[PDB]
Amino acid sequence: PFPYEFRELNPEEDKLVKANLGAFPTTYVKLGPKGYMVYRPYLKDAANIYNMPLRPTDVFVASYQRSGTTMTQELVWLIENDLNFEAAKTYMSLRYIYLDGFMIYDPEKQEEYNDILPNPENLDMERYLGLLEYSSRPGSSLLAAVPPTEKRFVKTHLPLSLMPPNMLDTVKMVYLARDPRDVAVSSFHHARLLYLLNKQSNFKDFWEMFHRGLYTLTPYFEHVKEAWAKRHDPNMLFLFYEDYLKDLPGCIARIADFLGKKLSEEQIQRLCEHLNFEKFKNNGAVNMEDYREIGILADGEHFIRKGKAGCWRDYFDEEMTKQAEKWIKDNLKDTDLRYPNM
Ligand SMILES: Nc1ncnc2c1ncn2[C@@H]1O[C@H](COP(=O)(O)O)[C@@H](OP(=O)(O)O)[C@H]1O
Ligand SMILES: CC1=C(/C=C/C(C)=C/C=C/C(C)=C/CO)C(C)(C)CCC1
Ligand SMILES: [Ca+2]
Ligand SMILES: [Hg+2]
Ligand SMILES: [Hg+2]
Ligand SMILES: [Hg+2]
Repeated sequence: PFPYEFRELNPEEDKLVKANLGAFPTTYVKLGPKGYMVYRPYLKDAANIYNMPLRPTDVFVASYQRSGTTMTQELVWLIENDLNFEAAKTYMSLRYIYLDGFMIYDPEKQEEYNDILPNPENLDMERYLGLLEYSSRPGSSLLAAVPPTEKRFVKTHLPLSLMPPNMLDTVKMVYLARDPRDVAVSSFHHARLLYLLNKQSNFKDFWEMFHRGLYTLTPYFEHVKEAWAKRHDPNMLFLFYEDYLKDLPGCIARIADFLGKKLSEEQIQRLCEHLNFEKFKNNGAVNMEDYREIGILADGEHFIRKGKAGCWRDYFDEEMTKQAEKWIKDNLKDTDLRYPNM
């Protein structure tokens, strides 16, 4: 029984959002006592996702967006599949079901989406429309459709409270967290990539929205805390994006043990080299560049962008920096949550 009610954004909230994301067709609504920002179309499948039947062989990769999900998905898939790199050449989007991907699309507004493009005429309509149709399918139906004899790999940015309670009694999950400031910068660019932001909007406007819990799937800390509280569970592996950059081999090992898979030092070094930023970046199976031919990606933006930690310093001025510290200190008060890089 779905125990959550949703509410429209009040004038003040709606004002800050409609000033940065207004041009984009899909709208938001606050969900649950924590007021998680979810695209309106989410509500048609929220209860189903809360009650989604789960299987013991299911493996989830969850995170607040732009925290290292893609890397993790690749590592997790190769490790669960005997490091069959050849097979890993298929599109990541075909190897994983994006549970909450559908929500960004509202069929009722199909005509309004191509208008966010500089040249709506240069679209590969056949693929564009095929994209809209798949996205019209609730996430739960996608999972349910996968045959039992096929291991299900699920990607999601949904906080644990919107998914089946005790889901961890059945499935394994790897949750990624990353310094909120770099997440904001990466989320800013990602919004630019898909034409989600008003062109006349800048990063500071994006930051105001993001740290105030007015961007997609925030409040950021409530999302992280829910997973952090469950890190003790044997079926949960909480990792930090920063650690991937400090010692990927060590991280690869942690993920292998968690998945009950043993790897030789050679196998690990091979996985590490496979995730080298430049190689990974030009890896068409994961860089989503297959969508550029369609016309829905903005020039000068990429799914796999920089790959560094600490670049937020190039985007936050003195004030923003101070504002961010207060926000982080307040949310880390009375909790053992700590970020490796901070
Ligand atoms: N092999 C890799 N090594 C390091 N960072 C990587 C990577 N592949 C992707 N990333 C980074 O991970 C972030 C994407 O997160 P997610 O997959 O959850 O959406 C991006 O951050 P940046 O925008 O800072 O570059 C992206 O460039
Ligand atoms: C279907 C569709 C769109 C494309 C969405 C895409 C390509 C989403 C993939 C997102 C990822 C991979 C990031 C989260 O992890 C856009 C927004 C153009 C507008 C309308 C309908
Ligand atoms: Ca139109
Ligand atoms: Hg590590
Ligand atoms: Hg390496
Ligand atoms: Hg930098």
